[PDB]
Amino acid sequence: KYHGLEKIGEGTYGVVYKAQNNYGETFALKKIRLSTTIREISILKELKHSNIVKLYDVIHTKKRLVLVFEHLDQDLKKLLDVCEGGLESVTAKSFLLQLLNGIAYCHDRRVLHRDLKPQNLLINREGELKIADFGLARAFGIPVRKYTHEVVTLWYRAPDVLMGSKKYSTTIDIWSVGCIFAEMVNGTPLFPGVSEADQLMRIFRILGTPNSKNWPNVTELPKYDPNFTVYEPLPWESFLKGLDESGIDLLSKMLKLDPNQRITAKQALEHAYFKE
Ligand SMILES: O=C1Nc2ccc(S(=O)(=O)O)cc2/C1=C1/Nc2ccccc2C1=O
Repeated sequence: KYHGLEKIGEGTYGVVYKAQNNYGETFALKKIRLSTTIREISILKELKHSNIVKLYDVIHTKKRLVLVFEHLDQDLKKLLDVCEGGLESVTAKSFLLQLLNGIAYCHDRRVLHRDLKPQNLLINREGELKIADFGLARAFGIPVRKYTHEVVTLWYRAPDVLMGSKKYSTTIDIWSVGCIFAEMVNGTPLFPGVSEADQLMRIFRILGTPNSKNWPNVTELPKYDPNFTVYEPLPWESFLKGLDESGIDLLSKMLKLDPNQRITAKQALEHAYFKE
């Protein structure tokens, strides 16, 4: 039994509330908006990691369903909102390293998250970051929910996906980490599109329009357009303020447009930018 519920968040498939149990301990309660829930729970049961939110139980009334989770005070979106255009370097490095550890573990366990964004990245007062919201995730090829345009935001979607690739891949999440990385350093989203078409153009405007030299077989993508406006790639220093050479190198390897060229979570953790 839980009480003193207070709305702290809202996604598409449920409302999240802060609540107390009968001993005064705080948890997060996700009321579902009524098999998709069973698939999400199976993922949460499988994944046990410092940087992934823990599920504690599931209460099934006939007219009510609630997932009980550990509670974190904040998410990254709120930290960025209050923040003066971007976090401090040491903090940004710390969140990225934790995000990378969490996602590397996910990928090792055959889980694609597919909806990483500041809102789904939870942070406590100790500066620990935990990945949440596996409602669009995919575990060894079986989706929690069918991946589509309409629900999910566009801002953190990879160019290949936007152009109609149904080629699943861990690559989808690496693209999102890169966008989130950029947003932590600048304080603002790198690619805030309001449609699929505008999202792609925003990506090309900064990183350059793909061609067959830098993205082999790009012409085969369902929504590749021969007549895309051609944009040259921008120098990384011109749209990222105050990121050192190593941080730019790592970032350039996450936001490769061609998914085959993107760095892996595992390789990223080994990059000179962190200790190693
Ligand atoms: O403490 C938490 N535990 C969980 C667990 C699961 C989710 S989920 O995204 O709904 O899956 C969200 C949360 C959660 C959240 N804590 C907060 C605090 C401020 C703003 C938003 C959220 C939030 O979504």
